[PDB]
Amino acid sequence: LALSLTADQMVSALLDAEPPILYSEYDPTRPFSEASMMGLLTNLADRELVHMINWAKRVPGFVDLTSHDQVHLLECAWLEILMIGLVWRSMEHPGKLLFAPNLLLDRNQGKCVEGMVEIFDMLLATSSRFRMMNLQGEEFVCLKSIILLNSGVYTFSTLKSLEEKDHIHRVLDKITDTLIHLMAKAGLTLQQQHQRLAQLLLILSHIRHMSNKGMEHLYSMVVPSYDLLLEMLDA
Amino acid sequence: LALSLTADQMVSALLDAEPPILYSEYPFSEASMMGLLTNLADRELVHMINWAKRVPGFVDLTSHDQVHLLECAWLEILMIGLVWRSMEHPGKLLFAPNLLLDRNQGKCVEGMVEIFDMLLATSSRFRMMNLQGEEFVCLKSIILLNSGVEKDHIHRVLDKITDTLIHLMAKAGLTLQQQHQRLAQLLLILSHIRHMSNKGMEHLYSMKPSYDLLLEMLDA
Ligand SMILES: Oc1ccc2c(c1)O[C@H](c1ccc(OCCN3CC(CF)C3)cc1)C1=C2CCOc2cc(O)ccc21
Ligand SMILES: Oc1ccc2c(c1)O[C@H](c1ccc(OCCN3CC(CF)C3)cc1)C1=C2CCOc2cc(O)ccc21
Repeated sequence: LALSLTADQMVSALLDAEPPILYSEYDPTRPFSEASMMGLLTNLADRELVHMINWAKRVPGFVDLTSHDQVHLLECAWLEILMIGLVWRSMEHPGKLLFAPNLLLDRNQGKCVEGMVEIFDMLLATSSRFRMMNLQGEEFVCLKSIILLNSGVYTFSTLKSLEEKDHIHRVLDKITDTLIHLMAKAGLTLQQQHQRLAQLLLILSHIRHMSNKGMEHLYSMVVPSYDLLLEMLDA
Repeated sequence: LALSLTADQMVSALLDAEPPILYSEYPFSEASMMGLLTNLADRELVHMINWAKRVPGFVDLTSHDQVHLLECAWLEILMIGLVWRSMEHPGKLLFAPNLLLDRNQGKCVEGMVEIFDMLLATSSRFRMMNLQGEEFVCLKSIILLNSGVEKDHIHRVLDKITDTLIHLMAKAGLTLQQQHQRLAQLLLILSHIRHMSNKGMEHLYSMKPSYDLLLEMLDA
């Protein structure tokens, strides 16, 4: 039962599910070329993908879905989930993106790739906004799980798929309750609780925009197949 | 003035700024569907600039900031308006009252059948939620101010529209649990709306607004 958990239990599951922080390929030729930077970043994302699937299976409600729909959700969300992880890692490094512990890149180093400096500016801006809002890890892991579930749910049809959508909205309602509980426990007024909830959820639309602009720039210079995701889930 | 508004003043202001539903101009099946939709889009744009000026707090921003917000939000604003008025026509998109299209007519343009399916799903989602017209106008204003984001003024105004949405839900008679849940349900659709807008721009660069263009329109 996924919809049985209390708000306090839900936070433990999400924090226990959290994937590890990984390193980039140790000691590349620095400084980077456009080819070598895209090599290291690609190397990192593909290794992070494996821990995202293991994370995804531990997110309450996800394993209850069919395998086909689990792939669909991850196929829509995987870049947004990498991006918010980056933005979260970066928080306490103003003007810098912490891709890995050994790969802290400032704004000016995005220039190497060309077109990329646009994407860096957007990722940095999101991290500034999180620093402005004083985003907490309990709130952060809740927003990641909302991205995983929400960002592919609209494209689903029979009585099976109707229940599958309804189930997802029920878990999304559960994660909303869990976000508000944390804000109430922290001692914000109801007016502030609602105001903060809205501000957090409106940042997910900017993350989607960053994801799309990111996908376009990646095709400008591969993207994860249905078979790779299914293989990683069952095995 | 904008920061001092009550929920009813905000809603009534947004309902009275609401632009009109226009028509496509075409008469046999001579058609050319893309130019027909572009003719519509361009005429709708002109009403959007005047709708934007009547949104509380927007006029208090510098005309540099007003152009940046509309440059980012124009296509989402057209889409939510299309999706809102398609609500009572499952399977069809009501571009104009004389231009109601089904998903087979979406295949008339190469690539757009993908975009059609997302727009019908958004409409399908609005129907399943019983999205109300007071909530609809609030969400358009949110899209205008959010997609681009002096900066703290914008966030102060967005906090008022959150207060407004919650007031309408409480007025409607929702429990506190249902209020904050329904708020989240509406604001998470904006993420899907943004995604559709990004897909639409890419699709339009296969077929077919500048910084100058929007600034020129805003002054008059
Ligand atoms: O031009 C770029 C635009 C955006 C990015 C970027 C480059 O660098 C990486 C990247 C991402 C995906 C990718 O995927 C390539 C396709 N792989 C192959 C398939 C698995 F086999 C998925 C290759 C490289 C990257 C971003 C966005 C910022 O957020 C990140 C956060 C992370 O934690 C890790 C990486 C990124
Ligand atoms: O491939 C397409 C992808 C998306 C659309 C579409 C075609 O049809 C029109 C469209 C939009 C803009 C455009 O452009 C207007 C002109 N350009 C030049 C610049 C100055 F105005 C903008 C030309 C055509 C359209 C959509 C999205 C669905 O929502 C709509 C709602 C409306 O109320 C009106 C139009 C649309």
